[PDB]
Amino acid sequence: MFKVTFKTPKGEKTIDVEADKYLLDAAEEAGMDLPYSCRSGGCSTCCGKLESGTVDQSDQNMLDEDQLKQGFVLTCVAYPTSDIVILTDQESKLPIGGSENLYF
Ligand code: FES
Repeated sequence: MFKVTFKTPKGEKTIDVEADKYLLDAAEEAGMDLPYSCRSGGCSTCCGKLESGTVDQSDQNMLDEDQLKQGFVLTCVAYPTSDIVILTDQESKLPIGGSENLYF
């Protein structure tokens, strides 16, 4: 199965994840209470960030192309597609942005 290293605030561990199991679910089953809210791809609570490897997160409904290229992942709807190293609890890192903060 793929091996996924989850790097959390409280430590790291590496676990098996099947191709048809979402990251969040695997992590929870291995004792890691990762953040989540909606569990359906429509918020940023579960965001993680890929150090290495790939996911299938086609049901994600938050992230733009930039953000995807930066390795952001909605862990509640992400299947592994390779061995992975992922940082959890990364929502701070996602810029708020908006139409009133245009950075000049
Ligand atoms: S918990 Fe809302 S997108 Fe994952």
